[PDB]
Amino acid sequence: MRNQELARIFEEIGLMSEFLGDNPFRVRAYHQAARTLYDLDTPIEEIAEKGKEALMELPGVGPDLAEKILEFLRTGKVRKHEELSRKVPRGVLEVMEVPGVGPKTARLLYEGLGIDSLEKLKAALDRGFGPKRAERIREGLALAQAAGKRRPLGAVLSLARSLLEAIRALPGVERAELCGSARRYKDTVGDLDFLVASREGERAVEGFVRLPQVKEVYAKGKERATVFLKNGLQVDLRVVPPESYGAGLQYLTGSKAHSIRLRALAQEKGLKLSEYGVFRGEKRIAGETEEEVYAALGLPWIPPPLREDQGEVEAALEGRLPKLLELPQVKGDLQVHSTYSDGQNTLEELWEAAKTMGYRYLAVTDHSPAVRVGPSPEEALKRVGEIRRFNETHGPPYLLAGAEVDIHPDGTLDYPDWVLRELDLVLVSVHSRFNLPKADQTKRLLKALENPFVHVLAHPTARLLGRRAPIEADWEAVFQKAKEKGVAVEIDGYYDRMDLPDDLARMAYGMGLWISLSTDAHQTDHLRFMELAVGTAQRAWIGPERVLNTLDYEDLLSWLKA
DNA sequence: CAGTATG
DNA sequence: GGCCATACTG
Ligand SMILES: Nc1nc2c(ncn2[C@H]2CC[C@@H](COP(=O)(O)OP(=O)(O)OP(=O)(O)O)O2)c(=O)[nH]1
Ligand SMILES: [Cl-]
Ligand SMILES: [Cl-]
Ligand SMILES: [Cl-]
Ligand SMILES: [Cl-]
Ligand SMILES: [Mg+2]
Ligand SMILES: [Zn+2]
Repeated sequence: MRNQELARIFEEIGLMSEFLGDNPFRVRAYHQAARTLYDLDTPIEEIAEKGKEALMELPGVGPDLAEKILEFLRTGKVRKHEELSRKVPRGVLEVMEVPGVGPKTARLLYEGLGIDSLEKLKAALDRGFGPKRAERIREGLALAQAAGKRRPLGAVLSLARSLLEAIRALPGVERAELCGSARRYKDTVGDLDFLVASREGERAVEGFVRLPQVKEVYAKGKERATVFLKNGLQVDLRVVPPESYGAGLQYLTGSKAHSIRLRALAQEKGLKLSEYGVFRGEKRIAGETEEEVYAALGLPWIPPPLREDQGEVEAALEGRLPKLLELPQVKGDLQVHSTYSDGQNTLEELWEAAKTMGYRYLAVTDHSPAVRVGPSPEEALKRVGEIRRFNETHGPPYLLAGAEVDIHPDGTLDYPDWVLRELDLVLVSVHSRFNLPKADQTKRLLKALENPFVHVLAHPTARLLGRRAPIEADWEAVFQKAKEKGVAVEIDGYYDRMDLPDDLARMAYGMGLWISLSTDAHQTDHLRFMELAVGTAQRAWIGPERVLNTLDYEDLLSWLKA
């Protein structure tokens, strides 16, 4: 998947050019070029070899750039990127890539204290600015390393589907699933753990490695193999035989924590659970399929997302396995963005998208101004009017007229009451001073929670993955205040951010609280990231009950007043 | 070969 | 650290 390879090269030029001080319109132009190119689904292979006017249908794309997608896909390299690299060390680049730093600051620092690489930094670090801004940099350095090479799930997912077809449709591959971290729907992944049911695996493994998505081979076999892709990632393979495919799936999905409560049950029940089967003596009492095993250990098939050793095993033993949301059930997205703000879409495009998707509704929750220091209280009203007066010049689904409203530090909101009144949906989510002590930052959220027009609490922790640690608050008390005001909480399925995450999502929902689900979609493709959130719901043990997205337009609306 | 790391 | 099968070091 070399759409990364390109979007990579864009953002690079951006960062150097920005650093060097050239035109800021070209500059953002690249950043946005990469940001769609990274999150496309279909491949550039094609439209590259399909003329240019179809290539510019992609948002952010144009001529000046177009002639670079030439330079690249057509002719290989990128002349400007070279010329920039010539003037700007990779040393220094890694300095911008440091969260907190970034071009300007990076320049500042370089002309300030000749800082030109990471070690250069780390030293200086150990000795305008501010002593927070500086310790903010440290914090970044950390997450940088601390996160380190683990990727977010959706940043690869369609690529792990990409493979699975490829793997299934090899010769000598009867069945095959993606397992491990990805099948468990954990927010972050380290590697793709695959399984393959095969008698003859030395045509499996042998031709596994021979796939066009491989850079380097690291390990071969006849029952297994490791690979390090062109993109960076590691995908393993295991090859249990057909009679065992079920235990195969179990072992290769784990988790370690979960698979250990399991094997223990086999022990204390006179049995032996492996990656091959479950046994009494040499007789395999299960393996053929995965339920057929779980049933063999006296349990009701547990869902990957629950496989953590956090309750699932215990609850299985009473039939008390909870009822979970399913992608089927979701009747709408509850945060997307249009061209009234950072979104890239007209409303038609957004509509048509929700239709094919098969939603009953959709909120077009653009941003209040407390973000790009658009829309104005007035342009808010007009927007609402355009929407409402758009709504009835079209069928269903129904575009709710909504807004992601910033919280002010005091806890006041970023539009006024007077506006809020006219909205269908009211999101609220911080984008500002993320680091105040837990319980003063807790005031803030409660102080936000005081307004009664407030519907959802959007991407609550502000967590940007590998870029910003969650924010710090007494959630205990927050969701408390949100239960007792009829206020919902968001799972934001966008891959780079997943507020609410698994462990907070569970807590809340099982505090009595409702839940909003969304993709924060800024381009049409981003809608796909729904099940990402549903997946993450399921892991927080959540049923369709008390999920605003599982209501129907009307009902929801009804709820929206009460 | 056992002893240890590893998925 | 509670598991059970394997591949690598020695
Ligand atoms: N029985 C047993 N199985 C294990 C052990 N360690 C790992 N496994 C299984 C469970 C998960 C599976 C896949 O390997 P990974 O750890 O790479 O995958 P993951 O656990 O989902 O997370 P990630 O892919 O991000 O690492 O290997 C162990 O000590 N015993
Ligand atoms: Cl985690
Ligand atoms: Cl339904
Ligand atoms: Cl007011
Ligand atoms: Cl009113
Ligand atoms: Mg692994
Ligand atoms: Zn947002």
